[PDB]
Amino acid sequence: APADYFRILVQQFEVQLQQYRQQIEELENHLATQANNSHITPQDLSMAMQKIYQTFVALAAQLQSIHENVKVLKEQYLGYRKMFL
Amino acid sequence: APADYFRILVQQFEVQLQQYRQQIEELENHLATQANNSHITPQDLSMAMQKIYQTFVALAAQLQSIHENVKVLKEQYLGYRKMFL
Amino acid sequence: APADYFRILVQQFEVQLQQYRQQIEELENHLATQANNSHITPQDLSMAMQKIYQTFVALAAQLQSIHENVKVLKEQYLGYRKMFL
Amino acid sequence: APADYFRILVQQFEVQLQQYRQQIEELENHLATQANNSHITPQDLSMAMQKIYQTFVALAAQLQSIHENVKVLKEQYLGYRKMFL
Repeated sequence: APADYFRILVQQFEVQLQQYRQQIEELENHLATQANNSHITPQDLSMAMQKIYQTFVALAAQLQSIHENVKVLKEQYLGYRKMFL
Repeated sequence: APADYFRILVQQFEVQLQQYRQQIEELENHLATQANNSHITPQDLSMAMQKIYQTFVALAAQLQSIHENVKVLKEQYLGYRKMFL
Repeated sequence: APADYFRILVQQFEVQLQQYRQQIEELENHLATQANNSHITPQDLSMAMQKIYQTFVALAAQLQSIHENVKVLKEQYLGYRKMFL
Repeated sequence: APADYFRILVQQFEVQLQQYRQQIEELENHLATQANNSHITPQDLSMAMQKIYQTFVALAAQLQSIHENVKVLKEQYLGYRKMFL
């Protein structure tokens, strides 16, 4: 600590960004499937866009949590700097 | 004529989702290198999160445009469907 | 029927290429964490390289499998064209 | 230090693996493109496979170059080991 703490926060950011990326990839491939199995439809397009917004809301929650943690770290360092002047 | 338009709307959605995934892939690959040579800093994490939000706001604009186009196609679809029924 | 057979061969190719990507991407994600928070013995670099080669040999077996099927399809196409001329 | 050199070797591996993934992804999107346009053809499948083999041979060359460097590093450590006995 505290570099260990931040190292965990960074590991979390990366891993979350990967999961998200692969959720998007799953969509791209789901469409690539129903592009040569049966031309894509409006219904498909709408549920897809819907899955995009949804999965991003999830990602954003994750990023917000990470943001809170780093903000705490910043406030701690701050206090130290306020004492030292 | 309709199927063609929507075919182009589908092509747009896919290629937009591709570009998006590429930008995110760049971010990740940038953190995987800027963490190997030296150590990622809270500044990097912050700017990365920021670029994610910006990148999604862009993608979202693209998606809304596509959504308007399909909505129009739906308006016409109902234009006929209402007369014949 | 010929178009259908080939259609299946085509989505088999794409999907095999997808899974191949996932295997790689995964290998990279394992390095973007186990090497950015800690160090990594060269023999782990060797293990990764070895997983690359093995994963490719698998992919190549898949590709040759589908290649045989298109080759047969070509032989049939050829038989028809030859009788006709 | 030998850690700096090997650190560069690791950065090379990762970056070459990302590049590789990008070439495969590009080719993988190219098929998604020429699927919604017309229909993927045996010509396409053939050239695509050829692209896979060709791109992997390049990747393997890169990996071989890396392997020789780590090999040298190992022989060096070895020379030290034989002295210490």
